[PDB]
Amino acid sequence: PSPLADPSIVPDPYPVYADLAQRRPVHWVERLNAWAVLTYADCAAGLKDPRLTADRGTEVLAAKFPGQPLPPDNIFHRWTKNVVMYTDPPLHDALRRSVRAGFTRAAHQHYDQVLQKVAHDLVASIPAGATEIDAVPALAAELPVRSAVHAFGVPEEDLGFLIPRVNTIMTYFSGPKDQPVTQEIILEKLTDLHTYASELLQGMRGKVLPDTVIARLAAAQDGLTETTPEQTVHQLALVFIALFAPTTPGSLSSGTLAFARNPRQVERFLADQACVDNTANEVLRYNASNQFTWRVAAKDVEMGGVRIEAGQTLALFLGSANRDANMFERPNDFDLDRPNSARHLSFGQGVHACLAAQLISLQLKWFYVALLNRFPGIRTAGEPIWNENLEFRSLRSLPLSLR
Ligand code: HEM
Ligand SMILES: N[C@@H](Cc1c[nH]c2ccccc12)C(=O)O
Repeated sequence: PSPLADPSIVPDPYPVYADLAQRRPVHWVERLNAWAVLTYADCAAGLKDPRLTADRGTEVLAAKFPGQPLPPDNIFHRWTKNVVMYTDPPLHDALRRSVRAGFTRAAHQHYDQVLQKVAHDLVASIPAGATEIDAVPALAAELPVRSAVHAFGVPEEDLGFLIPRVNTIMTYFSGPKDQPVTQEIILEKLTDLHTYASELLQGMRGKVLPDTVIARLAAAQDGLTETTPEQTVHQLALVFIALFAPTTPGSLSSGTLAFARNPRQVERFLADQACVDNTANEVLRYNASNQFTWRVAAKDVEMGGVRIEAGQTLALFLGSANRDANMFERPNDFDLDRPNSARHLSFGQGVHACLAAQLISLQLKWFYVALLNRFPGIRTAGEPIWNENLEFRSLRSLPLSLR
């Protein structure tokens, strides 16, 4: 029976992952209804294997809410089948092209400057007399909200509608434990996000700041030719879920803990620009916020000495891959000088590689620039406490002393 279903692994899964990567690199996890895949080689290839489909909403819903299927007209199915995350090419590619305007090279030039300033302002807001802070609420949870506002364009006045709704939806992704919120309530909130997205574009909600992702997407709508207005609304709902997910806070807080525990890495960061430039990637490698991602077998595949049959579900453990010593020597070292940190799988790989990958790497870079030049002496001031979630793993508390 799999140690991956043991909630006690969440604060430090890596010794278990390393053991299983060696002995049981692909094996069954009954509480996921899926094959766990633990090695870098199998995860990286699996993400790019056309025999594995992204079309998995039915299967994953069956794993998480067995006995509660939904018909094709249901919001869950209409949403999953019309967003990039859960579609294969060709539809995937039409959907991804439809959001290009938010993510161009020129847009990222602008986002670079915004995120520099936003991170600057955050860190500069910490009062002079502060030696102690809980870096989760104060920083890790805060920066992504400020980025949502200033870079993505989510109206600040609408955050009270969005943040609790995305928190509720995200309980879908609670890993191999009981679902804390009923399916019925998740679907209500998913529906609410579609109503909000549609109304936002119509000008019935808040005011979207100019030159942000959402402003650029709004302006692109008249010229779209291969996708529908419903499809924009589905895609915006996915964007809000991703923007307010614990992914970005987890990356920020786990990287902050890494620096706090590895002061010589602070020294490296402050000495060498190449170590700044590698910070986002080494932070993302060190702890994947999304520790596993789902796939379904569209055809039979053989992985890790196991024949997986068409129709079976797979859990690709990105978090284990990232610490596989066969790819990353001394994988438990947080090392800014590591030469291949960019090879991490925290954003996935291939067709579905994170749409926001550069946005988030900018956010991380600028955060650590601001934080570590202000407070190079960061250290722990108590025990970091993790959320009870393997699937989207993040710190709930990170007590620090800043000097
Ligand atoms: C540190 C923060 C983040 C992490 C760790 C993360 C991670 C990931 C991962 C692992 C995937 C691929 C999943 C798979 O193929 O199974 C992905 C895809 C995606 N990400 Fe993110 N991401 C984050 C932030 C964001 C944000 C803020 C957005 C808002 C736009 C976003 C939008 C997306 C989209 C739309 C996809 C799907 C791309 C496609 O299917 O072509 N991500 N991300
Ligand atoms: N791992 C998710 C996809 C995903 C990646 N990043 C996310 C952020 C928020 C919600 C879901 C996602 C899945 O298999 O379904």
